[PDB]
Amino acid sequence: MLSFQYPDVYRDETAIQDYHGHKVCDPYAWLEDPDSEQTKAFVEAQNKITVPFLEQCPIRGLYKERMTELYDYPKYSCHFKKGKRYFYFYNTGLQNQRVLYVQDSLEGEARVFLDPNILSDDGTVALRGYAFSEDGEYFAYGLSASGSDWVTIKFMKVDGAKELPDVLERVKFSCMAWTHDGKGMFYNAYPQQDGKSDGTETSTNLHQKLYYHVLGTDQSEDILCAEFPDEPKWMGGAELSDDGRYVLLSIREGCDPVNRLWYCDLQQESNGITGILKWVKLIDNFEGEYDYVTNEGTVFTFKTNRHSPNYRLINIDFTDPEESKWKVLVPEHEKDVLEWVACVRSNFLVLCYLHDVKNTLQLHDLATGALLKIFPLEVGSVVGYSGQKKDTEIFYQFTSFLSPGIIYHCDLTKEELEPRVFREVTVKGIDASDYQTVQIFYPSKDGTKIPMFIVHKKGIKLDGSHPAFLYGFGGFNISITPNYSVSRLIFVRHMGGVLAVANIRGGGEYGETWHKGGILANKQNCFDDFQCAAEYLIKEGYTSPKRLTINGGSNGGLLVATCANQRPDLFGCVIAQVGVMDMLKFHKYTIGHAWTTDYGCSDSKQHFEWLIKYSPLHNVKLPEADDIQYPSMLLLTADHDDRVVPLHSLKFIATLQYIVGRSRKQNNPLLIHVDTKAGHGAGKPTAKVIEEVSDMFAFIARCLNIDWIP
Repeated sequence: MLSFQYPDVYRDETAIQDYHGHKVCDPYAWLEDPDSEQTKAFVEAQNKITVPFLEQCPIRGLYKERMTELYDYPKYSCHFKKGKRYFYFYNTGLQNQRVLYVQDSLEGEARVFLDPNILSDDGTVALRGYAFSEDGEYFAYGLSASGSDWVTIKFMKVDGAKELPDVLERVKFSCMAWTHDGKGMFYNAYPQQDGKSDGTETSTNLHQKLYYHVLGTDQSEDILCAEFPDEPKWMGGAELSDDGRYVLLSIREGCDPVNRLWYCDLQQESNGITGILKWVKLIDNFEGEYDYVTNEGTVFTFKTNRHSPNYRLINIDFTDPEESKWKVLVPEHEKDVLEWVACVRSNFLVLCYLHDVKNTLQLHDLATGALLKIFPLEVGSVVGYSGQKKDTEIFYQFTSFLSPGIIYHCDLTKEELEPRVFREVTVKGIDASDYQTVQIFYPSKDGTKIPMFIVHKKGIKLDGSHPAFLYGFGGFNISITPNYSVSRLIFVRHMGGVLAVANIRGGGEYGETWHKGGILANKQNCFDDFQCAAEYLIKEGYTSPKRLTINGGSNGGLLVATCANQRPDLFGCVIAQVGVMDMLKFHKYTIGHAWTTDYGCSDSKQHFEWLIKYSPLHNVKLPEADDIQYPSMLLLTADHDDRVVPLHSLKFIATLQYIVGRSRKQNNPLLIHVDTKAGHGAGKPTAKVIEEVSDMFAFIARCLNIDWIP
């Protein structure tokens, strides 16, 4: 099948570094420079062999045509009210970017408010964050170009959708919060740095500061409100309390669900916001998460995981702040994770729980925490919600593996609090009743039972003949819940596949203990859990090794790349998207320093010893058995992925091709595709999304010799 030659790639055999006595050679270290002629030539040479490989078979075109047809369905976000107007996002179907609409009433005619599509021919300029002023008359929005995390904040007067001159640069990983006096907005920015700041650079991001921008002024006049010069990795995000009296500063360092919480009673400022605020350091440590829900005077309600790994709601009175005095409003559930909480209609709390990786939604009384109403939902996820303290209604969006979903509306001024279907779209071409979703729990190596969702056509014989697509992430307290994917359903319908999602440790499915079970010294549990998921699918007859494809992105890319090295015999195909591959150097670039809370850092001998054992870049090794080769592998990255710098995938593919690709027994391809004007994934235009899934499934089809089923 391989009718191409892998590119020549220079090996710098002198690139040796000592890590606590262990000598590590990094012959492709030069690929860390994205601007060199050598790296640019490497990328061109790799794409030169990958593209024809993906496009040779007619199936890519068949898949692309089908994806373009089926993905073409109306996509709406929940309505949300700001001031006297309603807003909602809507994509007619194939627009590159969804459009923000506005209407003066639910029954009123909607009009385009912000259309990102006119900002670029290819849709590579996308909205990234926004904030309306408290009265809803002004609007701030971030724009990111080519998929970069960098943001430029622009402003508009809502009435007439008038563009304002205010522009904020150097914004990244930023909060956006307007003071209730309507004078300005808090946001975060990074100090100037040498080199580029467009997403192609690898420069580490440190010293993020909190600024206050007064509307109608130049950014140079912005007020510095908080900075942490002695702690370069701290990031402080601001939000205003619901009554506009306090600015709450949530300080994070790393990625664990914990934060310091400082507050500033704005009434107590000597002469408004003129400099560093009079911060009161309520919670001055990183021992727990304190997520603001609402306040009544000095009594603040926070969602927390402090000594509650499944989360709970507590009330902290600023006038009697000691922990021994905090009141538990809604106790922690023994197993269900309290995912998020919102306050609406003054005294109602909307609580969203995760029960065995499925969402539940309910309404509680703010004063007592008592359950008042349960909002019925089918098996799936709540992926959207609207309803702030002053609002008297809520909207929520539900989705699942087999249906785009439903947007519900509930008028909270009605005695019974009954919800109703507000919007429901169905995809013609896919019949949900033809498929089924089952949830099973399989034991991992250490006996821990791991959940796994499996989606397949009803009535299939479990004879191991089906191609399977197994997805996992496993980290950062992220729960992988049901979501609607037309691309995956095409694999099921048109490629006869079985879909599987394994809720391995490291995620947040069973709270902080689930998270801690897949990080630091225990990171291997993630890989073991995932490998065991594959073994379950094989043992139970859903698939066989040669027909199994695994996929993951970012930390999920690390997951599947590590699984390829550790158990090459278990998989037929591996698609690793924007993955962290160099575990010894990840902390050196952009925001990588934040991931040490999940992975550890190689500067530590203890951590290095964990990392070196699974780091994908450092564990590429020819399988010992003559009958075992590496699975077909496709790495997908982009030149503006500043979240996980592309050098990770560049160095990894060079290593795979040299160590494994040169072996005579290796007939499965080891390829990389580096896209342009794209980044980690957020904000990617529809056109690129379609091309990406077409590449993915065409790769699977060609490598596993799978015919298209019309």
